[PDB]
Amino acid sequence: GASQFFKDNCNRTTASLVEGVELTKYISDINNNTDGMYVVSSTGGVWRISRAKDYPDNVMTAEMRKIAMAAVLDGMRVNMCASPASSPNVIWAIELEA
Amino acid sequence: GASQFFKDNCNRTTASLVEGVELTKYISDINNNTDGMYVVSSTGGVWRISRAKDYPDNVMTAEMRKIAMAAVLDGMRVNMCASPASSPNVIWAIELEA
Amino acid sequence: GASQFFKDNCNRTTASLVEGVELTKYISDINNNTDGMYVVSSTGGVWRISRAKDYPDNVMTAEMRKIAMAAVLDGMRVNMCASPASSPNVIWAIELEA
Amino acid sequence: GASQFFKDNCNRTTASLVEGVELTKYISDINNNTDGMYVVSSTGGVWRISRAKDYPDNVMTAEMRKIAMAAVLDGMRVNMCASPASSPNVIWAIELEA
Amino acid sequence: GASQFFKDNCNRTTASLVEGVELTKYISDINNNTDGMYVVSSTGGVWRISRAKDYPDNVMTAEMRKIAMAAVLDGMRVNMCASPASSPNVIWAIELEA
Repeated sequence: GASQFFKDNCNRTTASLVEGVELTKYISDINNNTDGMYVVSSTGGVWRISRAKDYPDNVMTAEMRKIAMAAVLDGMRVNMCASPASSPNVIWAIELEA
Repeated sequence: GASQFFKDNCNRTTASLVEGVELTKYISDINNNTDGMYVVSSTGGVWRISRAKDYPDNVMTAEMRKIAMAAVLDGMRVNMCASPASSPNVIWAIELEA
Repeated sequence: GASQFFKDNCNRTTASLVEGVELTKYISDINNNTDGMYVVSSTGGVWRISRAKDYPDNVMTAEMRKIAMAAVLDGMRVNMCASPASSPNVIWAIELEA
Repeated sequence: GASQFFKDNCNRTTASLVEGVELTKYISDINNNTDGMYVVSSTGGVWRISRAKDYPDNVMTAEMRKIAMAAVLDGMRVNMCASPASSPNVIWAIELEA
Repeated sequence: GASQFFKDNCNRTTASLVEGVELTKYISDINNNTDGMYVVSSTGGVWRISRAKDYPDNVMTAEMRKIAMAAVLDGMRVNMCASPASSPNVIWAIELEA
């Protein structure tokens, strides 16, 4: 389950906590309309991973992609802090769990 | 099978979807006529991976190479959205499947 | 157990030595108040990973993250040199143990 | 076996094709006279991996290193297209085979 | 053992050849007095990994880190060519063995 730290951090924002997601697809797309990085869960939930050109968010977003692709490759769960009502929702924080 | 999101995204473009591809070779080549990154499937299909110098497609294209390489290393399938306008066809989107 | 080398170095600073930590969560966050990379241990300690934009510490901090994330993926223990001056405590050196 | 694509591409050059090579050493060296990345095979052949500062061969040469290390780490074979104009011969293209 | 090539490149003794090393600790440290990347062997030896800001040695020193990291994670042996001019000795070349 999300650490208490990760829960509390997400609770102080308007984004929503999503716990124990199994991500099963990892997507890179450069098509004009859908240019971005996305993940899909075992039940078809789709999320876009945040991106940032500059330091220091270019580091946190690169680490978001690493977390996302390790979850897909290794079958580990993630907890997410992201939009609740859209599709795709965007990820603003992500927790990889062992 | 490709996620619904990935198929919808490819359907908005001039490219074609290829599903459940087993990639068995990953190539890097700096020869004058043959400069690029490529993948080869179990069936003999050949695709060129897109590249991009600048933000933000420098991000997506780096992840396309990670996805390609992981598919070869781990034996995971990929779904591609690939343009027939060149030869090898150029990957415009790729989905790694757990 | 921490190397003597690693202990002695941390003893040159105001930080404390934390040994044999099992990290089980790896977090990337870009929300405004909690922008950063973090780890959580099996007993619920939380640390922030240092960051740096420029050479040479851009290298050292990129490896701290690699270390932290391999620890979470693979269950290896880490030793930390972590300052207790802030919450969460900031990692200033880390040692991955095979 | 090398893909027909990889083989045709190498045949367009003055370089030589070397197929099914087992790499057993991956070397980084910054000594004055041998400054470079090299690989050694099971039969004692040695090759120097290409490098490039500028886009887009900075991408291709990075992926060549990733391929050579993965080969060493995971015992996968490679096919190389290597120029005998210097010694160690230089890798102008490399194909990782699953 | 070390490849003949790696041996011959270290030789001349201005530097020290260390063969068959098992690395069991990998260290990142940003404290100013001891800022660097280091490794610790099973016998308790400690080395500093070289660093470099500019091309092309920024590539080799990045690969030295990867090799050091892989040795610790995976238990692979390395051979080193290190300078006895300082303590810890500085790795000027490293060979990862399959």
